[PDB]
Amino acid sequence: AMVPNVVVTGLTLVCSSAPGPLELDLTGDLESFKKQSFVLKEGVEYRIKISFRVNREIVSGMKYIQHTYRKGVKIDKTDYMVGSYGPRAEHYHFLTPVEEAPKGMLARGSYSIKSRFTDDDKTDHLSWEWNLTIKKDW
Repeated sequence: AMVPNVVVTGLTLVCSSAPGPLELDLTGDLESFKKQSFVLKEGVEYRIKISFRVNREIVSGMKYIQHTYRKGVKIDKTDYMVGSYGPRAEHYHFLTPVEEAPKGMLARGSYSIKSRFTDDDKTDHLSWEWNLTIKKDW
């Protein structure tokens, strides 16, 4: 015990051509992700899937935010409106629109992402950091 009202449980990169799963278990030690990375082949299409649970009461204005950094320098910020969710037994899944990984030699390499899941009360449901490595091939 106990069970919070909102629990963010997973991040998944959904990519048909990836040879293996690309998932972060957000119920564990989030610090471990900083020394790990997901590899994506340059230019491939993918979505980001955020999995979460609502256990007791409605939460309005859920929002997913990603800040992308390159060698510690912020290069992009994207906010995604997730919406209002009530409680249920099954996990909820939020999928971002389809995006393409960067492509071309100058754009390959390592990127870090600072992710935040929040709501209209500005609740820090979860904050975590993870890495993407863009390569010529899988």
